[PDB]
Amino acid sequence: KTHVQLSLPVLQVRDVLVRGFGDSVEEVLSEARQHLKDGTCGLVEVEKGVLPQLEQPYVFIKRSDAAPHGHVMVELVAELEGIQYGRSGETLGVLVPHVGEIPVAYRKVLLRK
Repeated sequence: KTHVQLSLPVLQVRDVLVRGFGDSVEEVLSEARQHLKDGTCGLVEVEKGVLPQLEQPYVFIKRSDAAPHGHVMVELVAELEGIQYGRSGETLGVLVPHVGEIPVAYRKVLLRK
């Protein structure tokens, strides 16, 4: 399928144990997609002081359209040293590995895969 319904656990930035997906734009997009498929991906909501506590390159989920079955359609955009790789809508948050942190909420997304 071109899209997959996922329910992403929303993590507090200070709980996150693995603060990014890797060392290059291509690697972090690759690893983010793998962890989304494997159910091992968390979401951190972006606010003042969040991104400097995570590791670049960043992987965002961004709204791709204006929401089937409650799932916002999203796609992945990476960021490294202020340059973004991809073009999309509003940020829903920054993706990180999930290694068993307790979430505060879930974000229902339809991921363009």
